Amino acid sequence: SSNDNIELVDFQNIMFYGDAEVGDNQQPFTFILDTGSANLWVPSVKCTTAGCLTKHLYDSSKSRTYEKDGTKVEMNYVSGTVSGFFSKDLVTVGNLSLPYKFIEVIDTNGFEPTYTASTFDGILGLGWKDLSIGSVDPIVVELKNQNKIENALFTFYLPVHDKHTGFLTIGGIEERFYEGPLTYEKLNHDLYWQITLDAHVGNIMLEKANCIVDSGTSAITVPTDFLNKMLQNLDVIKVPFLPFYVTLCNNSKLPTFEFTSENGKYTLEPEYYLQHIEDVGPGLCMLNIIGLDFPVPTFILGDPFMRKYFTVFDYDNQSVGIALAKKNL
Ligand SMILES: Cc1cccc(C)c1OCC(=O)N[C@@H](Cc1ccccc1)[C@@H](O)C[C@H](Cc1ccccc1)NC(=O)[C@H](C(C)C)N1CCCNC1=O
Ligand SMILES: C[C@H](CCC(=O)NCCC[N+](C)(C)CCCS(=O)(=O)[O-])[C@H]1CC[C@H]2[C@@H]3[C@H](O)C[C@@H]4C[C@H](O)CC[C@]4(C)[C@H]3C[C@H](O)[C@]12C
Ligand SMILES: C[C@H](CCC(=O)NCCC[N+](C)(C)CCCS(=O)(=O)[O-])[C@H]1CC[C@H]2[C@@H]3[C@H](O)C[C@@H]4C[C@H](O)CC[C@]4(C)[C@H]3C[C@H](O)[C@]12C
Repeated sequence: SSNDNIELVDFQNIMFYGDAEVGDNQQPFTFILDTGSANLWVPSVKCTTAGCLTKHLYDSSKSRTYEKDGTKVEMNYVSGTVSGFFSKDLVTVGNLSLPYKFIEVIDTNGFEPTYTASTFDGILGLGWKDLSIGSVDPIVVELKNQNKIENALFTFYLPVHDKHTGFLTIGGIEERFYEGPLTYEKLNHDLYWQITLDAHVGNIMLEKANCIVDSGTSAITVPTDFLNKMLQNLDVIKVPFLPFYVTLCNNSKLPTFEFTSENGKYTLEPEYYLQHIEDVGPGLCMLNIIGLDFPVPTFILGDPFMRKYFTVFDYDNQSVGIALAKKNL
C-alpha cells in the first residue's frame, strides 16, 4: 500500500520529465508534466516534421484499444505551437491506466528550436476541465469518477542534481515528502492552478497578485516593471537579445522572494533561482527569472519554487497545498 507515483528525472537542474506510455503495448514516451495545460499530446508516426525524427512516435496500428476522433487540432503555448489531429486510446501511469482523448501530433515546425533541442516527447497537461481544447476531462478527475483513485488530487515532489529523484503521486499524499505544515491556498479561479499571494522583494511589493503554480515552466516569471525595480543596482547583466540575466553565483545583493497570504507565508532564496553555467565562465550563474506582463499582475511559481516546496494540487478542494520538501534519500 506504498501508493502509485512516477519517477521524474532532473534534466541538468533546468527541468524534469516523467516517462509515460499510450497504447496497450505501453508504447514508450518521455514527457513534460504541465499543470496549466489541460491536454496531453504525443507525436504520431504520421509525423512529417524533422522535429519528430528525434524521439519515439505513436503508431495507432499497434494499439488494440485505439479509436479515432480524427478532428484536426492546433495546440498553442507561449513558447510556440504543435498541430495535428485528435485520437483515443488507453494511457498507463505508474500502476494506473485508462482510456483518454489525446492529440496525436504530426507537426513540430512551430515548437522549434526548443523541441528538437529537448529530450521530452510530448506534454502531459495536468490542468483544468473548462480549459481543455475539445472538452477533455482531466486524468486525475477521471481516476475519481472511475473510483480508481482515493482522492482526485496529484502531488508533486521535485528532484535535485545528484541529490535525490522526484515523484508525481496521484491519489493520497506521501508523508516522507515534506516537513512543516501543509498550507492550502484557495483557487481565485476555475480553469488554472492560480491563487492570490502578496509578493514582496525588499522595498518593492505588489500584494494580492495572481500566482500561477505551473509544473511545465522551468523559471519564476515576474511582472517586467517589478523585475526592473528588482534589479536596480544589483551587479547582474542582461544577455544581449535574451530576456535572461547572469551574475556571479556569490552576488550578495540577490534578493529573497517572499509571498504572503491571509493563510500562509512562503519565500524563495537565490540558491533556488541561480543556475550555474561554468560552461561560460567561473562562478558565473544565470538567473532563472523572466519578466512577463499578463493583463493582471501575475507571477508563475515554476521549477525553482516547486523544487523548494512540496506542493499538492487538489481539484475537489479547489486549492494548492504547499509545504517544505525533504533533503535527500
Ligand atoms: C495552457 C495555455 C492556455 C492558454 C494560452 C496558452 C498560450 C497556454 O499555454 C501556455 C503555457 O502553458 N505555457 C507555460 C505557462 C504559461 C501560461 C500562460 C502564459 C504564459 C505561460 C507552461 O505551462 C508550458 C509551456 C510550454 C512548454 C514548451 C516547451 C517545453 C516545456 C513547456 N512552457 C513555457 O512556455 C515555459 C515558459 C517560457 C513560460 N518554458 C519555455 C520552454 C522551456 N521551459 C519553460 O519554462
Ligand atoms: C510570452 C512572451 C511574450 C509576451 C508579449 O506580450 N509579447 C508580445 C507578443 C507579440 N504580439 C504583440 C504581436 C502579440 C499579439 C498582439 S496582441 O496585442 O493581441 O497581444 C515571450 C517573450 C520572450 C519569450 C521567451 C524568449 O523568446 C526565449 C525563449 C525562446 C524559446 O524558443 C521559447 C521559450 C522562451 C523562454 C520564450 C518564452 C515566451 O515566448 C517569452 C517569455
Ligand atoms: C489574452 C486573452 C485576452 C485578450 C487580450 O489579450 N486582450 C487585450 C489585452 C492586452 N494585451 C495583453 C493583449 C496587450 C499586449 C501588448 S504587446 O506589448 O504585447 O503588444 C486572455 C483570455 C483568457 C486568458 C487566459 C485565462 O484567463 C486563463 C489563464 C489565467 C492565468 O492568470 C493566465 C493564463 C491564462 C491561460 C489566461 C491567458 C490570457 O490572459 C487569456 C488567453
